[PDB]
Amino acid sequence: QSRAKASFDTRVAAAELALNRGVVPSFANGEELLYRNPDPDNTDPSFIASFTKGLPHDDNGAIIDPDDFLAFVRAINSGDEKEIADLTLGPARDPETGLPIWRSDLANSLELEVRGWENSSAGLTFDLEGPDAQSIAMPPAPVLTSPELVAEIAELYLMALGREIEFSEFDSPKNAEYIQFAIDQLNGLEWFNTPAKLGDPPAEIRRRRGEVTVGNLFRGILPGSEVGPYLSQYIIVGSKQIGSATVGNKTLVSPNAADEFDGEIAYGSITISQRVRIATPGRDFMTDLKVFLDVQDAADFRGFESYEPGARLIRTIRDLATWVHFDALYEAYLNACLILLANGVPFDPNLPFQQEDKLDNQDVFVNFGSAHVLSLVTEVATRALKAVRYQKFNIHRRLRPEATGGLISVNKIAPQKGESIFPEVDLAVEELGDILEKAEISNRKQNIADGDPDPDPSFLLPMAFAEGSPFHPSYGSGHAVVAGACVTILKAFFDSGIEIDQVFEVDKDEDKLVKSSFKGTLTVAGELNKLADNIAIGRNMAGVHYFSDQFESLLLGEQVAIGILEEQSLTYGENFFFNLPKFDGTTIQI
Amino acid sequence: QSRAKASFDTRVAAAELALNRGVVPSFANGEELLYRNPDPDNTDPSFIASFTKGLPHDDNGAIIDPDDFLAFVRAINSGDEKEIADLTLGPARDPETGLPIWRSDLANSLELEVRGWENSSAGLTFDLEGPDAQSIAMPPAPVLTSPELVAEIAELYLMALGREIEFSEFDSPKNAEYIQFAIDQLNGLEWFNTPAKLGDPPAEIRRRRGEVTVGNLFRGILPGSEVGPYLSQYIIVGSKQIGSATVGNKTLVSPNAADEFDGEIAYGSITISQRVRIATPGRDFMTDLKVFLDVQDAADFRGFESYEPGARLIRTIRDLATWVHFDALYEAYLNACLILLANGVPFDPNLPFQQEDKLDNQDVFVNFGSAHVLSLVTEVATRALKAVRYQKFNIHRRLRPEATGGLISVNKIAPQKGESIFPEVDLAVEELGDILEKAEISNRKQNIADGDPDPDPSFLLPMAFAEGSPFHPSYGSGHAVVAGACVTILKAFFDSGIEIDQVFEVDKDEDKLVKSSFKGTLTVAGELNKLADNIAIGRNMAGVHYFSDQFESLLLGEQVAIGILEEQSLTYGENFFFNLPKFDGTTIQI
Ligand SMILES: [Ca+2]
Ligand SMILES: [Ca+2]
Repeated sequence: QSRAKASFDTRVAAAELALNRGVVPSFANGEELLYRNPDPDNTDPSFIASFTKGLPHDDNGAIIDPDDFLAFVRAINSGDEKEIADLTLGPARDPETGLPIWRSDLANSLELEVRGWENSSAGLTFDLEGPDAQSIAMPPAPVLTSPELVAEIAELYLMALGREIEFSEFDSPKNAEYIQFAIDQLNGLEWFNTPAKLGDPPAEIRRRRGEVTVGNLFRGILPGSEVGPYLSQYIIVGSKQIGSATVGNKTLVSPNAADEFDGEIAYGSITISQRVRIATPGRDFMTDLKVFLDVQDAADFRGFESYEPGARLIRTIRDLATWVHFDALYEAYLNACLILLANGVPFDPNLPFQQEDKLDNQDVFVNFGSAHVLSLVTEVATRALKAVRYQKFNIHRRLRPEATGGLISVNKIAPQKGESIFPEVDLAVEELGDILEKAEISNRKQNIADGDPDPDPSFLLPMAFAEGSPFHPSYGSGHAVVAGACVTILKAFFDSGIEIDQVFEVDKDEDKLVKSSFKGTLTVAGELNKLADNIAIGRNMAGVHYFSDQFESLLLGEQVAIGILEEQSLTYGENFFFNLPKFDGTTIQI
Repeated sequence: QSRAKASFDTRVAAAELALNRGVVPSFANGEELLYRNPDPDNTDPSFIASFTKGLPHDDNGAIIDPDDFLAFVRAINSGDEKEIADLTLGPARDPETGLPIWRSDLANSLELEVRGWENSSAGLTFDLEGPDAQSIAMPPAPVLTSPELVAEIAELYLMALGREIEFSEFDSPKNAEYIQFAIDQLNGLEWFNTPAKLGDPPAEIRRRRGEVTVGNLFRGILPGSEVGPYLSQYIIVGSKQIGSATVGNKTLVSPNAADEFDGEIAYGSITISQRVRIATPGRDFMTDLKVFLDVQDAADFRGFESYEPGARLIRTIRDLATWVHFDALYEAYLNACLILLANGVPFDPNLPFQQEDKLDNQDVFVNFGSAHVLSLVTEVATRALKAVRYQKFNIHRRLRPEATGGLISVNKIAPQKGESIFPEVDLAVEELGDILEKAEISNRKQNIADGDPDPDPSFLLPMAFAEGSPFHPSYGSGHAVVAGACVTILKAFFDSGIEIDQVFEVDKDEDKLVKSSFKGTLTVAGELNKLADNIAIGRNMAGVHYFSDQFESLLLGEQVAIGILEEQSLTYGENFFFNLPKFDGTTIQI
C-alpha cells in the first residue's frame, strides 16, 4: 500500500487502539454536593470540600455564592473562553482603581491582581497520542470525614513543620524530636495503624500506607522509593561529563569528571546543575487567615517567595518543595534521562539495535536511542497533564490542602470565638490536636515575622509557596501525573533493572554529594520510581497536594504513558517491545 | 457524540489532514549512479558522492564493493533488523581476535570496533503526529561538480581553519587576516559572487548566498540570523532567575539575578549553565588519510576528543561545534524556550487566555502555556528527525563533508603521486586552491601533533570530532531539522515579534556576557532563527554537514512543525491560532 495511506492507517490504528482501551468512568467522592450551608435556612451546597479558589469566599473560607462554583463547573465543562471569562474570579473589585479589595493588608498594599484558573478545560483538549484525557480515570478522592484525609493533612502539616529538616538527617538525632513526633502522630492515625478492611475500594487498599517509620517517613509507595536514601540519584547526582567516554581499549576521563559527583548533569555539551534555588528557611506562607482568604480569592502571590543567594543540592524538605515549585513540566525526568544517557545506562535490551554495532550494524538515536527517549519522556507529559486536568476540573474538583487547612483552622478557631463551623473537618481537628498545636506555634511565629505583633491563633497549613497551590484542584496532581508518565516512559525505554553501583546522598554538613551508607542495591527502575515519588511528595511538602492525589495521579500518568507507548509501538516496523515494570510490580511489554 | 468517539474522530481527522497535504516526491541529485568506477574495464558505480561510511573503502576513499552500498540501500529501504545486521560494516576483521583490521595505527592501537549506521531506517517509522517522514521532501542535494558544492566545502574548510577564532572577534584585527582570506575566497566562488540564473530550481535560488561579508560570514540565511551578534541570545545568555518576579506593585529581585547575564538559564528551580565544554583548541581530527579511511570504515572514534577543564560560553567556532556535538536533540530550543518562559516573553497573543487573569479568568500552563510549548518543542524534534532520516537514507544518501574532503584530498594528492582520481571533485580542488593549501598546512601540523613525524600531504577537511560526522548521510541534517522544527514551534507559540531589549555577546577577553554593540533591535523570532542558524552552522563548523543540508533541513523541519501544529490545532476546542513567521518571511496562522 501507499506510504501516505500507510501513515494514515497507522494513525487510525493507534486511534482505534485508544478507542479499544475504552473510557474508564471517573467517579468523584460526592463531597461536591454532600456538604451544605450550615445556615439553618439555606440548603445550598457549601462546596467547602470543592476547589473554590478564585471564587469569592466568606471570612471562614467558604464560598459566598454557590452559584459562583456552579458557573465555574459549567465553564469547566463547556470550555468556552467567554464563559470562563464570565466567571467571578476574585473578590469585589474597588470602584476607584478597579483592583480587587483584598482582606489582608499584605495583598492590598501589593495591589495584587487576581490569578485565573490554569487550564480549567485542558481536560476537554484531545490528544493525538495516548489515552484521551477523559478515557482513563482516577478513583474518588478521599473525603474530608475519612481517616484518609486526616492522615493526608497530618502528613502535610508535619511536612510543613519539618520543611527546614534535611533529608540526610531524617535519622539524625538533631531532628529526632520532630521526626519521632511526626512518626508517632502518623502512626496514631487510623489510616496508618489500622490496615485496609475487606470491601474497601481497590485504590483505597492499594494507596493505604502501613506503619510510618523513619525509613518511609514522607516517602512514597511505588517500588524503589522506600529503598535507599530518600532522594533519587537523578535529582541530586550529576552525570558522566563530556570527555569521559570509552574509546576502544582506552578510557578517557573528563577533565570535569568531578561534576558527576558535584551534581552536574552533562546536558549535551553544556551542564545542568542539580542545585536548587534556596528558598528562605522558615518562611512559610498563608499562615494568616486574611492572606489565606485572599489567596482563596485568587490573590496572585506568585513570585512573592524570598530566596537565599546561590543554589544547593536538595537537602531540606523545603528544598524539595522549591524544586517542585518551578520545574519545567518534565524537568526531573528529562534530567533523569540525561543522566542515564550520559552515564551510559543501557536502553531496554528488548529494543532493537541495542547490541554492539559489530553485531547489529546499527546505532540508535532517533528510534530506540537517545533522541527517542528524550522526546517520549517530554511528549508524554502534556498528555498526562491533559488527563490530570480533566480529573482536577471536570471530575473531582478536590479542595487544595491549603483549603483543607483553612477549613481545619476555622473549625479549630470557632470554639475559641464561641461558634461551631465546618463539622466536616471535625475528625481532622480532633485527630491532629498536637500537630495542629505545633502548626499554631509555627503560624504564630510566621505571622509575627510577617508583621502582625499579636497574630490571631491560626492553624492554617504552612505553605512553601506564597501563592500556595497552583490554581487548579488538588486531585489529581499534575506534577505527579507527569511523574508517573515520564518515569514510566524512562523505565520502559531504559534498562530499568540496571543496578546503580554508586549511590549518593547530600552531605549532612556540606553542600556536596557523599556516598550513601545504604548497603543495598538501587536499580534504575527503583531510582526512577524514587524520583517520581520525590517530585510528587515534594508537591506534598509544599502544602499543595495530598498523598492520594500524588499516588493516584502517578498511576494515572503511568496509564497515560502505557497508552502512548502502545500507540507509538504501532509506528515502528522493528520487532521489539518496551519491558516496562509498572508501579504495581508487574512488567508489561509494549 | 461520545467523548471516546470524539477523540477517535479528532485523531482520524488529524490523520486525514496529514494525508491531504499529500506526499511531496523526494528527488535526489542522481549522484548515486552518475559517477562510475574509474577502472577502464569496470562499469559499476563508484558511489563516491554517496554516503558509504561504514562500508569498506579502498585506499582512495572509494567503496571496495558497490554491492556493499547496494545492500546498504536495500537494508535502508526494508528496515529489517536481520538485513541491516547482514550488512558488511567496517573493514576485514582479524581472524584471531575478531577485531576489525584498521588502516591507521591509532585505530589499531585503540582496538576500535565498528560503529553502526544510526537509524538507517528511521525514515520508515510512522508518526502519529505531523507529516509522515516520507510525506515531505528535500530538494536534490548539490552535486559534487556543482559550484554549490564547491562553495559548501570551501565554507567547511574555512570554518575548520577558523575553528579557534572567537565569534565576538570576527571583525577584530587579530583574526582579520583569516577573516578577509575566507571572505575573498568565498567571494571568489561562483556560488557566492555569481547570482542564481533564471531556470535554477527554486531551492537553489532560495539557498544561494550572495556576497560574503564579515557580517554574514559563516551565518545563516534565516530571517534575523544575519542581524546582530553572531550567536543567538538563547545560546549564550541566561534567563530571569527564581525570585525576580513581579508581585503587584512590588518587583522582587532574585539574589541570583546576575545568573541571567552569567549565562545561566532558570531551569525550573535549578539552573542550566549555557557554558559549553571546551574542546582542545587546534585539535582537529580525521586529518590523516589512514585515520580518515578507518572512520569511513566505521572506526568508532566517538568520545576520543580531548577537552579542557571547566566550561565557557561559546566564543570560538570550535566552541559552537562542540556545543552541537552532544546537544540532547532539542537542547538548544528547549533552552531557548526556558529563557523565553523565565524572561516572561509573552506567548502568541492569538493564543487564548494570554490576557491578564482579571479579563480571561484563566492562566495557561497545560494548554497555551509553559507546559504546552515545552512539550511541543520537544515532540516536534523526533518527528523532524524521522523525516530527515528518510531524507538521509532513503532518498539522497549524500556523502559527508568529511567524505568530500577525502575525495578532494585524494584528488589533490594523485598528481603529486603521478595519478589522477576523482575528477568529480576536480572543480572543488581547482577552486579551493588557497583554502586547500592552508588546510594542508593545518593538517600537516595536526598529523605532526598526532604523532607522524613527516605526514603525507593531506588536504582532508579537519574535523572537530574524532569520529567526524555521525553515521548517517549529510543530506539532510538532523540537528538542522530539529532546529527548524523546534524554532518554528517556539516562533508559533511565543510572541516571536517581541524585540529583545538587552542583546549580549561573549566578551572578547573574558568568559562573560557583555552588552552587544549592535545598535539595531533583535526580535524573538529573529533570535530564534539565529539560534537555529547557530546550531545548524555549528554542525557545518564541525565539518559534518554542508550548508545546503543545513538550510533545506531547516526548511523541512519547519514543514514538520507546521504539520504537527496543524494537527494539534484540531485537538484544542479554544478559538485561537499560532502566528508563525516562517523562514520564507511569511506568517501562517495555525
Ligand atoms: Ca547497536
Ligand atoms: Ca490569563
